[PDB]
Amino acid sequence: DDWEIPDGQITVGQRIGSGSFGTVYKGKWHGDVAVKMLNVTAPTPQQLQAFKNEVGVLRKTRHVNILLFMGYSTKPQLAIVTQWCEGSSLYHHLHASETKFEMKKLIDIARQTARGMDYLHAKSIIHRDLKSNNIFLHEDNTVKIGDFGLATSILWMAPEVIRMQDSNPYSFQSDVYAFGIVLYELMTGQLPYSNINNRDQIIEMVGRGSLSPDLSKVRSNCPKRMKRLMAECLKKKRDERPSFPRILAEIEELARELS
Ligand SMILES: Cc1ccc(-n2nc(C(C)(C)C)cc2NC(=O)Nc2ccc(OCCN3CCOCC3)c3ccccc23)cc1
Repeated sequence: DDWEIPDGQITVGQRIGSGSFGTVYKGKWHGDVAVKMLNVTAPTPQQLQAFKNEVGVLRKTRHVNILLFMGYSTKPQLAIVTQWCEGSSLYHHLHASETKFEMKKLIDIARQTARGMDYLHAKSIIHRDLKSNNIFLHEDNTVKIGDFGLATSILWMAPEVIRMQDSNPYSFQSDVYAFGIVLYELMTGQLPYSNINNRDQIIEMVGRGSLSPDLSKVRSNCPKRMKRLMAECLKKKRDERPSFPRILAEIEELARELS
């Protein structure tokens, strides 16, 4: 198929965010859209990568819970087009807002995210950055996964990742682990290592093995099966971690019960 969008078809609204590299504007192409472009007059060889690659990956995703890739463009300046969604990042709702979700919502958020994550993995895609920021809540309703990071974090890094190891640290497994924190986030409602201020502490302490999320923090309501599953992904050793098919399957089963 062909996803290249003819030059000058798109129309760029107000800046929605900026990464140096990358900036996203609210656009208009056959309806609302979001576009990320490198305003740098001429594309560097670096950039020409972040473009090539990111379209490489997005092309291969059609799913309700993956943010919708629409098309790309080169000439005026390199650009990537996606659907425009109203809502705020999960990180936002959780840590950035008074917002209280019924456990049902919380559970479902998790269900949807796992549906999303299972899809990628099946398609042999490693997110490499999962986290509550990169989980988007559309219409405040449904979950859209993507990489909103404009700079390319620590709390979600699995240990073998924090330790440089064999430099091929990222795997479906690390992803399972990042997923595990997201659950920690959903069930407790707090980020991990809360009472720990120096951010340098966590980096050594977590990778050495001395530290993992203090689960007493998960609130009272969280189903046992859930807290288990959490603890499961957070299992320090890569092969200790469940695979997303196991996870979704679990998670669908928890919900049928709370129904
Ligand atoms: C280098 C690189 C390589 C791969 C990726 N890639 N990988 C993924 C996976 C893991 C989900 C497959 C996703 C990412 N890419 C992204 O998540 N990309 C983007 C996210 C958010 C954006 O707009 C966000 C703001 N939002 C848009 C909707 O309306 C509300 C505001 C985007 C706007 C325009 C273009 C890309 C966007 C990314 C970068």
